[PDB]
Amino acid sequence: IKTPSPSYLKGTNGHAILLLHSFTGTNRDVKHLAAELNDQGFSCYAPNYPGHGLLLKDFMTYNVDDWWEEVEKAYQFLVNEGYESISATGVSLGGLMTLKLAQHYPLKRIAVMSAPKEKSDDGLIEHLVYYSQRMSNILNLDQQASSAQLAAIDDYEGEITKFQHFIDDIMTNLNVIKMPANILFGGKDAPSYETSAHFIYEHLGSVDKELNGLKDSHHLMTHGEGRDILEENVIRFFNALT
Ligand SMILES: [Ca+2]
Ligand SMILES: [Ca+2]
Ligand SMILES: [Ca+2]
Ligand SMILES: [Ca+2]
Repeated sequence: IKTPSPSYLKGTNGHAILLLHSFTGTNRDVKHLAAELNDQGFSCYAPNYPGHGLLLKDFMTYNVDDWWEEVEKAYQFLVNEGYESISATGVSLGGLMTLKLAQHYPLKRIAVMSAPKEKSDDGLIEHLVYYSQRMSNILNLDQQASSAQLAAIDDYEGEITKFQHFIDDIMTNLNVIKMPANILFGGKDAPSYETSAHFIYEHLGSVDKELNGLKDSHHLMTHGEGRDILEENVIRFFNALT
């Protein structure tokens, strides 16, 4: 069991795209979309947030500051590789990281999928519970371990609060984001994500922005039903760079 390594696809057209995964996901969330973008000429880089891929008790020794530092590091990696054109896309937490990147750096364009405008403590705890169960049926861990993993959740309360403030600080300052933006949500996701997408769209500073609700897409828009429609949309959006 280890955190996956980053994935770097070198392309030919001189433009680079960061691809950022979901909360409790890994960079396998974005593998297919990265591959399809690379087949259109783009260089693609998909980091993995620290702690992601590990058992819950190890996962919770990392926090949103660690995850953001890794995203900063991934941006700098592309700068150091010589790319003058860098763009970003991400799903769920990765969509939040994309928005934050755009507040800090001169990204060329951004595509944001399934970003929330706020998260409750129950909602985030519920993500962590599902993560630990999926992992126990994979790793076929005994019953005793599973329960201890979930009992450590109580000590993460301060880090949940930090994550909530992280979201609030991004959402307060959407007006400083000015480059072209594609805001996407799934019509088979919770209705709060449609409300979030409208909020984000309406508060962005960008003059060149679009809102795309995809009726067949679920929360993890890169996977499952509707994925072909999502990919065509995102690829069309980034191909405007060429
Ligand atoms: Ca293909
Ligand atoms: Ca390829
Ligand atoms: Ca703690
Ligand atoms: Ca609607």
